[PDB]
Amino acid sequence: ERPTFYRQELNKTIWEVPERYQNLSPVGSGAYGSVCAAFDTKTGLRVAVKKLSRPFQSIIHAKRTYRELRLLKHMKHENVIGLLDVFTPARSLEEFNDVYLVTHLMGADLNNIVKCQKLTDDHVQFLIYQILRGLKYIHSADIIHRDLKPSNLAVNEDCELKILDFGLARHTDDEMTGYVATRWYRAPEIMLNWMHYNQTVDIWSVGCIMAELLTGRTLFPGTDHIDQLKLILRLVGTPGAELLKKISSESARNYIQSLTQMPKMNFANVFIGANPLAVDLLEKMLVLDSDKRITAAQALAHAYFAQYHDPDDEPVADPYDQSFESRDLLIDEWKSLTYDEVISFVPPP
Ligand SMILES: CCn1c(=O)c(-c2cc(C(=O)NC3CC3)ccc2C)cc2nnc(-c3c(F)cccc3Cl)n21
Repeated sequence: ERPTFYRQELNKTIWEVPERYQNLSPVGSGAYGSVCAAFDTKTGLRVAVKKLSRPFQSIIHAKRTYRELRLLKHMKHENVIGLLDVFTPARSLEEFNDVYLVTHLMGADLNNIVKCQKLTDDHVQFLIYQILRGLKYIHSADIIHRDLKPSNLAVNEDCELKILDFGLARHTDDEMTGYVATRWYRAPEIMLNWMHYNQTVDIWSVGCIMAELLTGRTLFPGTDHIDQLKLILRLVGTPGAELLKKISSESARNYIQSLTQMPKMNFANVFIGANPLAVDLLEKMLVLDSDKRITAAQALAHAYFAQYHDPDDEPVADPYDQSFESRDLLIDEWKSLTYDEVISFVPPP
């Protein structure tokens, strides 16, 4: 059963959407496409509709279209962005060229709310609790976000939060260059490619966000990769012998050994006037050795979140089958898989 579609010129392309979506209004740019706010008459929600630009122009584009759709289809959690709807105006695979993704529309990102509001300890508690609640779900699906930062955290007027942009990564070298927020939240082991990284990369990012919400200052605003590393090692100390042998890169080790050794600073002296429970948790997130960082599940049970923590209401996901990532296919083959995923989608209740 196919819905009725209507056409409309938005930005500089013709959007063709089911009738249920009304009053479409451009709200900027999303991951690989333009986004319109809309009113979903069927659910009563203000939604975000993303039209993918050129979804199948190359192999890399065709696979990432498939990748984003698979990712969104998998996530069913309050604190994680998920798929309300997905559609194409096409009546067959032969004419199938456009993909539209529909998600919840949270009013703004974390950057926006910090701009307009001065947040209390309770706001911080609630915001970080939701990030960790969502992250536990994401990690339980064996997915690494790897780009957690304020611009990827969608927040509404009620202080409710959803995580965006998980599992895509690959911000270009130039986008990560210099005095840029794109790199400030990144774990040092990923930033300088020290090793095969794990999901505690995201915990480092949470630590950087939490510190910023408490202090009102970027934690590690490096002017480049090396300046940032120096800022990081000043706070958390230089690597010890144990971590050094975990760094698989021989040049990276050689560089680390050249650095003057520094102890970890006293976090209570850095974050003066902060809840001692917040400082304790921050100490456990911002650990240089990624193996020794607190997990999202462990963090949820920390005393800092006592007023929010409910072990019966912190769900996990099914495993996410990522086998397609090692698969090499033609454009038409990625396109066919994407089509199947579009037509097989069953809406949430
Ligand atoms: C326009 C920015 N924005 C979005 O791009 C999305 C969105 C995000 C994703 C997404 O995270 N995809 C990756 C696979 C995880 C997919 C589709 C959409 C429509 C949700 C979303 N919710 N709120 C916003 C939003 C907004 F609408 C205005 C200002 C700031 C923000 Cl964060 N967005």
